[PDB]
Amino acid sequence: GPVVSIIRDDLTPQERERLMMRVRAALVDLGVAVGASVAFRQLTEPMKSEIAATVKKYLEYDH
Amino acid sequence: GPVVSIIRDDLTPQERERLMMRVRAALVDLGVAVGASVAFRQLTEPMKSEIAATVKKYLEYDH
Amino acid sequence: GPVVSIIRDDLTPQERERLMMRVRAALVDLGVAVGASVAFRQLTEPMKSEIAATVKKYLEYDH
Amino acid sequence: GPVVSIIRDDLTPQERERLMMRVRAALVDLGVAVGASVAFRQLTEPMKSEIAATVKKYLEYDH
Repeated sequence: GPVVSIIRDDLTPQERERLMMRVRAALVDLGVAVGASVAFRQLTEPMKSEIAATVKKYLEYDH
Repeated sequence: GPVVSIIRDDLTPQERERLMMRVRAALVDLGVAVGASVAFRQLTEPMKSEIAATVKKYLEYDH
Repeated sequence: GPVVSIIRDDLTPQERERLMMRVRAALVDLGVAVGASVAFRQLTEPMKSEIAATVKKYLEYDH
Repeated sequence: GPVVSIIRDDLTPQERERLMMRVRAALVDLGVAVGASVAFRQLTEPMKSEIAATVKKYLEYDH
């Protein structure tokens, strides 16, 4: 029953690639914004640490 | 000499806020993309570590 | 013959798959949006219940 | 002052509204797709239950 599989099946290769491409695009955009900030010397070390900790919290990366 | 100051002076409060708002916007977008990925269980621990390391490299955050 | 069947016949496998793919695509998009919301801690328990009840109402799922 | 707050502060009203609008838009799209499916009598009771359970799982709604 193909129709049941359409509702039930885990993410397809194309769907998984789409989700990961959104992560990649956000990472590129963050590098662009941070690259400009760092060039204008706008991020102190505590500010860098807070950005890094925010991202680790998003990732549920417990380090 | 106001005209000279317009070329020479360091970033104004408004310019600094604009640069930092772009960082914030990219951080929100990354949280949105990562939030969706983590919900679909798409990020393994090594993939999380690589994303975190990429951001630290952008930040020139040597930890 | 054939021309009458083209108007009268029930949905073909291809047409049924197209309809169910649109349901799947909307479910993925809802998981993406909800995944981001839940990551930013934006949905309280009553809000979750209201979203679930909305979907059950769409489905005509009387539970 | 301000620049630190731009990195640190919790989501603003505008940002919260944008996140919730994406949930609303996905819910409308799911109602559109399900509305078409139900009209063509394409969802059995078990299929409805599976869609509802998928959404509750997204929501982390433990009912």
